[PDB]
Amino acid sequence: EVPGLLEEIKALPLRLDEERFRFWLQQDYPFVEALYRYQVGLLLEAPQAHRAPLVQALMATVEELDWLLLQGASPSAPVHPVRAGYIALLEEMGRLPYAYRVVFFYFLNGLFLEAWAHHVPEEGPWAELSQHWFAPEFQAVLYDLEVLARGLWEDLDPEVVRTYLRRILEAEKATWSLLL
Amino acid sequence: PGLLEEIKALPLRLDEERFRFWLQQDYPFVEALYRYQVGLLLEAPQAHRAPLVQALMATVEELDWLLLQGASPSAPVHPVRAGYIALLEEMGRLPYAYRVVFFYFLNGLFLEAWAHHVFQAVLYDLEVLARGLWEDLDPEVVRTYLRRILEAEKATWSLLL
Repeated sequence: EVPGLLEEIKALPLRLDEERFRFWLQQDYPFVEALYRYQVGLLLEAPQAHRAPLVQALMATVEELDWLLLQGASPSAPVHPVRAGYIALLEEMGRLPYAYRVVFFYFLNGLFLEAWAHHVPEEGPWAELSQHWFAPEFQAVLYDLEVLARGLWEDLDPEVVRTYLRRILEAEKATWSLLL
Repeated sequence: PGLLEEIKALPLRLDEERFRFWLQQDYPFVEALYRYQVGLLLEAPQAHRAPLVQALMATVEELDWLLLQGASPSAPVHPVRAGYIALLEEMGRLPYAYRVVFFYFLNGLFLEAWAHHVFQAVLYDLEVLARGLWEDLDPEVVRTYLRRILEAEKATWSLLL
């Protein structure tokens, strides 16, 4: 956390609408599939001691793709350039060393939860929705991921973490602004 | 095509200590099955994922277990196992359809021989998947590999002779 970008996304003058939001969720399929790919790449390098949490996270991503399918999504469909650039970001981070990727995967999730909790109302039908998009053990797994990233963090160029963290926040700001 | 039968017999020395040892040096193989399984997820369609990630999870757990009662992650691999790990790695270079079928066959096989000489819902899901893909694959390619697999499993249990 360095610094201001997060508060930006939050400050967004968004107008949450059921149908309008539902569409926004369905248009995230290409990105969730990319996340799944990225996650599989972690399991390919993941040491034994790290596997348990990563396999649980994959499980959640998979179920999420099922939920989007049953919710109208279509794997084969034009991807908004904003989401396409975000998808390339993941693949790009897929190139980085294992340790970097796991810290970034942790960051990504933490950021997803943060942005959602702020903009998505808790009250009515939104509660139901939110309690479908996030797996029950999302935050349980997240904690296990934090513990991993917290150790992996140790020795890795903090300036490299910044350039990428900043771009991830930017890609997030772009995908949320599509709700303006 | 009858190779299973040969495995079934094997007047194996069912000693405990000899078995605990035989189990301990199975980590490399199981670690190989792990990589083999991650390779399945890297090509598996959204409809096959659920049962696959479930099996992967089982393998991970199986590894932690092997770690409990000994088993050295870093340890010279018995040539027979080494050869089997080589089989998997080769089968890993095959099309996805053949790999899921072969993966299903492998587990049903392990369970087979283990029940004779010595989760099940996941095996059920693998059954459905594999069986549905068994349709189109070339019977010749599945013939040679299935045979290799049986020979590999025969060689490994024969270490208990």
